[PDB]
Amino acid sequence: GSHCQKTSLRVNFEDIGWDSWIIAPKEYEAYECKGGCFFPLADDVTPTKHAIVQTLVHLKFPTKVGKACCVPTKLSPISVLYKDDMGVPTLKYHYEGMSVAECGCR
Ligand SMILES: [Cl-]
Ligand SMILES: [Cl-]
Ligand SMILES: [Cl-]
Ligand code: NA
Ligand code: NA
Ligand code: NA
Repeated sequence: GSHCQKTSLRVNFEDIGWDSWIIAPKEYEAYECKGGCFFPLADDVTPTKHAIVQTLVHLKFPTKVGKACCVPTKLSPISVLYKDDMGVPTLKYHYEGMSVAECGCR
């Protein structure tokens, strides 16, 4: 198998230096897109025509052209509790772009 898909990735905000302004949560599930893009290319990675063309060119010239990439293609928000300019804990209900919703080959 080993095709491109969504897998678990728990991110700790202190590990990445963001606990300076994110009070809560301490960690969250961000997910990660793992695996490769290579033929045969499954339906669920929704391959673009350019990703297909690039994969073919990469097979013919592996050292000159790169492969198609397994990336997040749709993201979801989370809620974070942050300290505002006044230092008061404030809720950001939909903090966009924080968690993978779908993966794909691009
Ligand atoms: Cl396309
Ligand atoms: Cl919001
Ligand atoms: Cl946002
Ligand atoms: Na982490
Ligand atoms: Na080559
Ligand atoms: Na809601």
